[PDB]
Amino acid sequence: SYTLKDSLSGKDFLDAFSFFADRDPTNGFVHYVSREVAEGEGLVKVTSSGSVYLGVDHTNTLSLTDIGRKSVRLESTDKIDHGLVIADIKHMPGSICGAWPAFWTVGDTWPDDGEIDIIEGVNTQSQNTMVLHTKGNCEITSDDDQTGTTTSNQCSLDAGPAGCVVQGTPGSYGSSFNEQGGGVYAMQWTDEFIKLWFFPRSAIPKSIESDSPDVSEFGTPMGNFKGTCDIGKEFKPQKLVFDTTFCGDWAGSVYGQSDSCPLTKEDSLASCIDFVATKPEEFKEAYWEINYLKTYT
Repeated sequence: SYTLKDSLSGKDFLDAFSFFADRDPTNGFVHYVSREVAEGEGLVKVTSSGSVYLGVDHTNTLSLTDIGRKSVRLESTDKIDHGLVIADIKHMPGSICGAWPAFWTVGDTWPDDGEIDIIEGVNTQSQNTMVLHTKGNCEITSDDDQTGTTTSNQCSLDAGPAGCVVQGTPGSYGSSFNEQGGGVYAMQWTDEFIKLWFFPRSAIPKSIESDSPDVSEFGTPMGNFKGTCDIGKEFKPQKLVFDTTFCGDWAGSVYGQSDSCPLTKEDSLASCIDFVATKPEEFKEAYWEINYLKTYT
């Protein structure tokens, strides 16, 4: 079994992350700001229930040639290397045109060392998309010990840009996740596999609640990244990252397709920027509320 490594909530949680404040690597219409700026403008706070709020500017109307809408990107100071990660999340950014939230892991370079995307989606998406990108040839083949649905089975960067993608079940992302009070996302990382689970609020395994996790009671993973390579050996120690960007590489390119998002400008990216710049009130729900983050070895 597993020993508790870090237990992070409230101010201690915030103190355990650095705030990335440079131009978005994913080219989003976002203005990532430092912690003191975020706290001053209400983007970051500890709530009265003890959770951590990470939100965006939902007040100001912006120029189309502004850097972007203000947000934050937190990267853990300490790295994780195998073991368990348990994130109890009350709220994540909603199913909102332009939005691109992510809970993910990254090494010292990006994107070419690969990454583990635990929670990720764009625009008005309603179900989570779990994604791995690996350096090595890795085909995931465990679609029959997994509740999610594999939509792309090759993880390697060399094989293509999509990576290996598993779609989560209803209620696992965005507005649907929020209205049921979120839940817990869990990752188990071993040499052979990375397994991801989502446990809806009021349906969280008791061993997680007791800080003595028994993976046997987790049941079937939602995403089972296991197959033709030792998946977990594809990654060096990783930083954990929470962010919300806007538009950019993914959200901006698919904006307006089957998502009810309005096309107002010369292409989808420009239309995305128009929405994000001119509709600040639509982003009131584009926030994370994180109860805790616990890691185990």
